[PDB]
Amino acid sequence: LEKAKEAIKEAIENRDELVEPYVERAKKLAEEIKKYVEGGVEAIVEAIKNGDLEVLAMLLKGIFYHGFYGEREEAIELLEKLAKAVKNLEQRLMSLLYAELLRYMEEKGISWEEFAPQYLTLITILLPTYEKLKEAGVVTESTSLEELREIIKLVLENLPEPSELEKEATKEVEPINKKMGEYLSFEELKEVVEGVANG
Repeated sequence: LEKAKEAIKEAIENRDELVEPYVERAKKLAEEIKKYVEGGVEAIVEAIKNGDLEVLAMLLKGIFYHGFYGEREEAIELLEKLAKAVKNLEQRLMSLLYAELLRYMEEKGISWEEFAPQYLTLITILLPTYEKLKEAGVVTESTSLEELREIIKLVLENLPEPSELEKEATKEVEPINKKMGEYLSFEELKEVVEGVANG
C-alpha cells in the first residue's frame, strides 16, 4: 500500500507495450492446453507441482474463462485456493487477479462483455507493477496473499479507461480465450487444484 504509487503510475504509461506479447502468449496457450487436456489431470498436476509456469498459466485461463459459461463462484474459489497452493509469486498474483475480476463483476453486477476490455487493462498494468515492486524488493516470495490483493484492488480502483490497442486486442483474443476454458469442467479443475495442493 502507498509504497507502489510510482510503480502503478509508470505501469499505466507502458501498458500498451505488453499488448502484443499477451496476444501471442494467449494464442500459444490455446494450442498447448489441448496437449495437457489429453494428458489428463495427473499430467497437469505433476507439471505445475514441478514449477511449470506455462501449464500454471494455462490452468489459470482455463478456470477464469470457464466462469464465462456460469457458476463464477467456483472459479473464484479455485483461483484463490490455487493461489495459496502454488509457491511462485508471479502466478500467485495472476491467480488472484482473475479471482478479483470475477469477484468485482459479481459484487457490482457487471456482465462479462461489459467488463471484457478491462481484463487486459488490469493485466497490462498489474504485471509491470509486480515487476517494478519485485525489482525494488517491496514484494517477495514471503509476501502474504492479503498484500497481493491490496495491490490488485488498488490498481482496479484507479483503473483507467481501456486503450485502443487493448480494445482491439480484446476483440481478437476473447473468442480464443473462451474456447480455452471449454475443455476442463469445474470438477476436473477441482481435481487439479486439489492435486496441486496435496497430490
